[PDB]
Amino acid sequence: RFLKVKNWETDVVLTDTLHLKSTLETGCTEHICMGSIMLPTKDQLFPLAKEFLDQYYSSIKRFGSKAHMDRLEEVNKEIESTSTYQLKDTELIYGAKHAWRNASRCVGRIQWSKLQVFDARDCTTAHGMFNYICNHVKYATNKGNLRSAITIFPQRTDGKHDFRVWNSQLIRYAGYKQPDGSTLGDPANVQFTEICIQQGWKAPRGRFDVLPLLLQANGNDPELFQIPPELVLEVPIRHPKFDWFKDLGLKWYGLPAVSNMLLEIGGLEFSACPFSGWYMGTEIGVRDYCDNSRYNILEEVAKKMDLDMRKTSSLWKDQALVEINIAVLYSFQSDKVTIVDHHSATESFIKHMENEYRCRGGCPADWVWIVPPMSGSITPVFHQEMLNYRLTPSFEYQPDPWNTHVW
Amino acid sequence: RFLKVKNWETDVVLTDTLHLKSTLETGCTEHICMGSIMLPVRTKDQLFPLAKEFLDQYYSSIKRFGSKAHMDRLEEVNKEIESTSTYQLKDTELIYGAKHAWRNASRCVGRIQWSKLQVFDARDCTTAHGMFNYICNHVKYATNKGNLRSAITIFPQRTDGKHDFRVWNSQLIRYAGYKQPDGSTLGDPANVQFTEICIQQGWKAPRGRFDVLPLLLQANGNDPELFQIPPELVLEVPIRHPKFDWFKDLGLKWYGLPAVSNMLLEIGGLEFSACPFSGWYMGTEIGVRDYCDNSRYNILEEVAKKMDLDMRKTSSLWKDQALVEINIAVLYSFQSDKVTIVDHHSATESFIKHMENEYRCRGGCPADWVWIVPPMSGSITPVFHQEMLNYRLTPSFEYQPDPWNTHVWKG
Ligand code: HEM
Ligand code: HEM
Ligand SMILES: Nc1ccc2ccc(CNc3cccc(F)c3)cc2n1
Ligand SMILES: Nc1ccc2ccc(CNc3cccc(F)c3)cc2n1
Ligand SMILES: C[C@H](O)[C@H](O)[C@H]1CNc2nc(N)[nH]c(=O)c2N1
Ligand SMILES: C[C@H](O)[C@H](O)[C@H]1CNc2nc(N)[nH]c(=O)c2N1
Ligand SMILES: [Zn+2]
Repeated sequence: RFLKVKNWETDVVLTDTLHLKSTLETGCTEHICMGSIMLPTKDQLFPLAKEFLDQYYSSIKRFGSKAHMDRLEEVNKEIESTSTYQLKDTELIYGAKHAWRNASRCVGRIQWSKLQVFDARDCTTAHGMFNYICNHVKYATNKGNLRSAITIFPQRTDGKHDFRVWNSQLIRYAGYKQPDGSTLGDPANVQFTEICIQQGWKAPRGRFDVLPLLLQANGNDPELFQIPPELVLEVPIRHPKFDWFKDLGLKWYGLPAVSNMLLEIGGLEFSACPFSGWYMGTEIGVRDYCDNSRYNILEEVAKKMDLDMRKTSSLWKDQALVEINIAVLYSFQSDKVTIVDHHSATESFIKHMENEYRCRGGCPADWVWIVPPMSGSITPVFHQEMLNYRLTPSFEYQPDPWNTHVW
Repeated sequence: RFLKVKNWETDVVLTDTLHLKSTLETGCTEHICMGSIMLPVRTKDQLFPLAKEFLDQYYSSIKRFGSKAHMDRLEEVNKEIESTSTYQLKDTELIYGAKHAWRNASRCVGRIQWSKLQVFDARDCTTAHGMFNYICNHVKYATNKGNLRSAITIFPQRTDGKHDFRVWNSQLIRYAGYKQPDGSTLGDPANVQFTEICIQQGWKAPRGRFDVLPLLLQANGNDPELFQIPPELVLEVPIRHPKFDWFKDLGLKWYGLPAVSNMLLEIGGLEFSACPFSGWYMGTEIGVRDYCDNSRYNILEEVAKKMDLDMRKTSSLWKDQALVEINIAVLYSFQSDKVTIVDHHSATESFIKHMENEYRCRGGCPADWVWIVPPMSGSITPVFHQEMLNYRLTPSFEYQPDPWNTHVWKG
């Protein structure tokens, strides 16, 4: 019941008690592990609020206090009365920082307590949402010196008045299906680049067109807004050796801002809560650039390197994969835009695990996601045993709006 | 109950029913996943159902389920158990069990080869000397002058746990590790503790960077004995790089035959504590883990220095770069010497095909994603994007405690 994790590279053993506070489920059973599966009323609400408020008041060392008991009382009243309740700004901030702290798939959590929270709960319209999002983007971008932020739109009420950002990230590149049959731009966003035009967007049919925001306020039809280009920081990608690299025509945006997730605090559901940090270099160079179902530029880059692409045994994909990732990092760094390499970030995570085990008694972590998509075993996390479990507050996945929107 | 796995690269969805025939536990619960934990004397009481379960499996495979031959064999085994408290497998059953243990090995990317396993029945063995002979023959057969063949040699099953056959080596062929007084290590740091035991057991160590360890062999629960594998039987490959001529001068070589000797084979409740098995290497095993792990030979530094890389900032990816060339060198050297080896791209690609075939013909293929995905270049192999289900089927290979920790010394 009191669990240990061993690091096989350093013999360091940590003991995990935190997992016993776990409330949600994993998909796994004693008979089968689903560790590699990508996505496995008034009554419900007060215990949920209670547990949250209890951990909140314990964190400020006022567990079992007047204010504590009073707040529980006050929240208990408001639920009984209104069937929902509203968070204090203090609780909202604590809640958000903690959903990030608890995101078992996030390698970047060492920075969890340094989140800028923007309370956008007074928002009523898509234009309103657009305004808050532009403010978020400008604030987080910070001329290249990136700062983590989240902007929180009103909480779900009856699932009819939902606030939703339809973009999966605030900033993504368009992708267009061709008569040629191939794909121009980012193939991940073909369907979204369609719905944008299917709702009125005028695509400049390019390779790296910044997609328009599709914003849904109070469960209404979504509206298209173009983010001011001067707010979208992009990095042209060159290699610190191969000057043919610039010719490839590649760039990427500085601000990774995940916008499709659902933030759950004390039972309350924030369906629109776009958040942003900064990139680990592999996200762009390994996944965004070299994934088969993405920009898949491996074959081209290898050719330009004149590699023996005849046999897989030459490891030409590996060679190029490395150079590509060297270039992403080099471009960002030279352009003074925040980025972290997978070595630095994984090392930071181990230190953070150490810290969390020490000061909190554990740190939930999904090894399948924490290990970088390249050079896995030359990073410390590879040899780190991890325990995966779900704590609240949390970020959860949620259905794509176009499958759900009661139009 | 049906279960589905999706490949996010190809959108291929598959349906698992095989997980239903799963008995053993995972370590996971509804409230915690222990998917990245490395490792999470038996009565007749529970022996009959394990025997029966196995024999039912066996007679279905040969399409004789419920036949008279099936029934009599159940009766035969039942009788032998209540009379003797254990039982003996037929040759046919032993061969079936060993192959299926491999087929069920959820952490093995090489399972496409599962049905082509050479089973050596060493159950008539009685002494360490006999064990040495059987192993010598295994090594020679499997090695096959560089054209490697999968084999497993099976020594007598456990009885009371006091007469165990064990091979004390973790692999039949492995290099010595020596701790120096200055704290540096000479050779393979993975094998320091085992090297010490050997030395204490009377081994005269050459103390070089690539000394082949002697076999330490335990028969019938007696104290282990030291044997030197004939060097002519140990096939080795000098590591060079196709473009880098300074690479030969690094002084590296590796042995051709990966032959794991410390696992336990379970078949119908029977426990085979000595069952060394061998296949061939995937390049990354040597090139990534054996050479470049910090806790191993750890040559990244020296290789990177010789390539003149920027080693001042980690963001130069010098480690990543040096890692690739080292793995290129391993593949190149092995192929150049006509010693069987497989690259991680070929191996994972073949595994996806095997896995798909298994879902179709068997209703599933248990797979441990954490182990199946190669330790470099993960997402540029098809297994990375492949959802998998992990569950335990028998027959199976299991871990077991190191013998020096449990052994009662005779003297
Ligand atoms: C500040 C620097 C940050 C870095 C370097 C970072 C890094 C990463 C990486 C590499 C992943 C793997 C995702 C993938 O490969 O597709 C990830 C996932 C994730 N991150 Fe972080 N992150 C950062 C900030 C944040 C912030 C500010 C939040 C929330 C407020 C957050 C929450 C999450 C969540 C919930 C996931 C998993 C999402 C899912 O399940 O799909 N991260 N992060
Ligand atoms: C024939 C070519 C083979 C290849 C290329 C291959 C490949 C691999 C690799 C790369 C691993 C991961 C081990 C690590 O990274 O440390 C593994 C694990 C494993 N292999 Fe295979 N293998 C082969 C044959 C065999 C055979 C013949 C058997 C048994 C008869 C076997 C049984 C296992 C088992 C039980 C594991 C899991 C070990 C553990 O849990 O520690 N393999 N294999
Ligand atoms: N660098 C970062 C920072 C935060 C992240 C949060 C989530 C994810 C997961 N990727 C993701 C999830 C949903 C939509 C999407 F477009 C990407 C990656 C991150 N990557
Ligand atoms: N190429 C192969 C073939 C079979 C294998 C079987 C097991 C393992 C796991 N590694 C291992 C297990 C026990 C001792 C040891 F030294 C290595 C790797 C394999 N690697
Ligand atoms: C913690 C984790 O279980 C451990 O480091 C694993 C990771 N995956 C692995 N995968 C393979 N193939 N071989 C290994 O030794 C390991 N080590
Ligand atoms: C099948 C598997 O769950 C899927 O490909 C995962 C593997 N690990 C990952 N890890 C990260 N960081 N991001 C991902 O998208 C994925 N994809
Ligand atoms: Zn699990």
